[PDB]
Amino acid sequence: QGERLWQRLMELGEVGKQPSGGVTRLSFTAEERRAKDLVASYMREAGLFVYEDAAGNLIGRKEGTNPDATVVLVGSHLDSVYNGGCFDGPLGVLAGVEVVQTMNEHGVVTHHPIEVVAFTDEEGARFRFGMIGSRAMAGTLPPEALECRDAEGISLAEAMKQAGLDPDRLPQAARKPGTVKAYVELHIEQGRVLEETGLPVGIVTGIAGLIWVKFTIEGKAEHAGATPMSLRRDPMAAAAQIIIVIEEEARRTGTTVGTVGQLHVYPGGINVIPERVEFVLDLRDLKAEVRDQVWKAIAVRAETIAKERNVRVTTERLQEMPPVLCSDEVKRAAEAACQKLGYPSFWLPSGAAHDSVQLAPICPIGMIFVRSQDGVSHSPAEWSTKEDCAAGAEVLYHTVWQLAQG
Amino acid sequence: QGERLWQRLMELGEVGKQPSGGVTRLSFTAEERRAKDLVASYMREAGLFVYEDAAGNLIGRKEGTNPDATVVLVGSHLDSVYNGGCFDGPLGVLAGVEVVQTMNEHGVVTHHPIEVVAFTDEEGARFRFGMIGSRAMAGTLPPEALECRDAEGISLAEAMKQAGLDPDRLPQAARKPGTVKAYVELHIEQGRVLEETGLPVGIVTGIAGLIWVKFTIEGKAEHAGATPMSLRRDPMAAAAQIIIVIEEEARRTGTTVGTVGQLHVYPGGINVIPERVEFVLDLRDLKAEVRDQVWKAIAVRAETIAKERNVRVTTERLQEMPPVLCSDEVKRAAEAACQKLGYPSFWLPSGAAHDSVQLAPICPIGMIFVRSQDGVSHSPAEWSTKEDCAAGAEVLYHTVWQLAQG
Ligand SMILES: C[As](C)(=O)[O-]
Ligand SMILES: [Co+2]
Ligand SMILES: [Co+2]
Repeated sequence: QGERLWQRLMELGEVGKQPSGGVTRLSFTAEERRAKDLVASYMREAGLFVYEDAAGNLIGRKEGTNPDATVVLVGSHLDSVYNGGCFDGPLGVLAGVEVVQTMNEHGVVTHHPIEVVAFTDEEGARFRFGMIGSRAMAGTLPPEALECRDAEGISLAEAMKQAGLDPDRLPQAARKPGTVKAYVELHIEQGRVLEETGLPVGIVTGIAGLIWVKFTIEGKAEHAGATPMSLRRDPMAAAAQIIIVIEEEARRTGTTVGTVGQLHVYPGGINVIPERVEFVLDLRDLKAEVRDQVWKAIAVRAETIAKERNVRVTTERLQEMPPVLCSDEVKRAAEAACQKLGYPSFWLPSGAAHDSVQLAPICPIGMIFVRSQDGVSHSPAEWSTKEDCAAGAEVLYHTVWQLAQG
Repeated sequence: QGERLWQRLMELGEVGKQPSGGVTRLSFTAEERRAKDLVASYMREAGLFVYEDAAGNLIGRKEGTNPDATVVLVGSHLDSVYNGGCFDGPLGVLAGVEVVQTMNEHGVVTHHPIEVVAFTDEEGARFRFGMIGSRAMAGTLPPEALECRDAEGISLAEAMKQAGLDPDRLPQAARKPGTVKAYVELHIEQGRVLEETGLPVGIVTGIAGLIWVKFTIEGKAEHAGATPMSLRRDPMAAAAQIIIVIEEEARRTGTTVGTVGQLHVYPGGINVIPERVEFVLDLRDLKAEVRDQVWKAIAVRAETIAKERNVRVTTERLQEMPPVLCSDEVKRAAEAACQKLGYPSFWLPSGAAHDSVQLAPICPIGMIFVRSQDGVSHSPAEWSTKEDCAAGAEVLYHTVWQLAQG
């Protein structure tokens, strides 16, 4: 049941496998190269036409009955984070291949052509800049990104150069709007929503909007013994209260996620009230108006907490990504796909960002989620079951088939 | 009186004066010598018998009317930390000298002899070991610290031989529980309590008792975007609430202070709900029982929160120290000193230990604090006003006077 797909996942999982069992494949390395060629051999087996674009993106084309028809794109990525799993990335790609090759084996024809794409560098690990391949196909790679360097200090442009890739030709990788019918990506959930409901497959409603705000809280460093409670300007105590406000305000909507996952304290002694505490709100929600409305509540409540406790709080916005709603054509297709196959229709937002987010400016997008065991992602523990991947490939298949009809 | 004290503080404040801004006066060095010879010189001018003990403490005796009577001790320290102010230490030693000399110049004799003392190495900067002098006199100088080594690697013992002080003749510095009637020290507050009250002076009640307890809070590391508020098990959020609780409970008594001044998050990512948080609670009160009561109250609420949030909290006592009170005899004396001069008496704990702690076994002890500008200390920003200093010294005068009566 979903053998070929599972066998390919296990096999690809060997490429850059660590002693941990996890994987590490950075862009523009021999390992991702080995991976790209391995996936490419699966693309040939499926009867696809194989090429790489100007951004290093790997593509398999299956012609439709109208060579001039607009393209249905299915992909995901091959690169990983450092000690990553072997499902985040390849599921989408390998299921993509699985979908077309099934079609060719059973002599199934489609009006539109279907391209399976493995995008260059979604996770962003090597140059700390993410989603290089998909921005490129979308035509929104900033030249600021070419100047990013890795640990060994080689720049993206330099890496690209070494790889045979003239950064000058990067615009050639772009697809113009209206050459693409749509884009669909099968991905593991990366959370426990689906495992908690007890279902293998969900439909993505969209990719949540995001904000990173850095909180800097300034007080007065002072010896603990010397400083009565009534006199203090304790910014760690201030931080603790704000972190609670964050939780209260994210819980309130039923829809939002809010997290403080990093927090530095200055100076950092056991017996010293801190001078400064810095931390970063990670705050997301599918409706931007809700996200910001949530942020306003945190801001207003923080402002008073500041004045009450005689400390200074400045915030800075580090990153903003607007939400991307999934399209009705893709969603309606995945729903039909499930009903046909006897799966319940389960809707859910994608908290994390994906290559799909970078394709919205140029075509309608959509996504399908596969149950994630214990929600684990980006580590060796990452696991989706063979049958669950099977479930997701059937749906993908029937979602792609629909979209590629006239 | 007032002016003579000030001129001396400055004269002395030049002795280890660093282009850095502060004072570096480490024990058994050329800079210490220059500083004792200097104060020794003021002492000789005061009309005192002057000597150094076998630990290098500097004594100026004003003979009492009963030469056999018990000795009233009056001191502080001449040495410093690396980039220190010129009031921490001197103020006491120079104010003490001011007292006796003012007495001599006026017609003043007291039943008990008075000795001004300058303790060698209270800050402990040279050897990781502090209160060498005061311990030596109290009889509690461990033979293990003869082994303690310099940054240049010289051993305490070798530094004393160098200064021509026989380490074997150390026990001779000691004095009986009988030998000494009382000990008083005038010190800068080293805190803002007097500043915010509006007062130049105050009477130290003791040092608080102290516990350090490590909390380790464990939940589940998961994707911050993909995990809904209603599924996560967030150790930071939990920790934040324990930290608030710490504050709520130290505030409740009026007398307790509780401090979190370091906080480690694991793994550390802006988009990762943490797996673990670790922080250390510094908790202090003058009455042990009353702090012990605050720890129970914290610990229980912590447990209650652990259970509610489904996370794991493990507490761990790192260190425990008892309070040490200042004796009523000295306290009554300072009390009387303030009433005589028209100063309201104001009580406060000292944040730090001083030479007087090391004196508690052998006699009644007490201290007087003077207002510190902005609480700042142990740096060159360290400042006390001429007026404030005079005020302290005048209070010290009549304190010493009352304690020297038969
Ligand atoms: C790039 As992500 C794992 O924060 O959506
Ligand atoms: Co991914
Ligand atoms: Co001192």
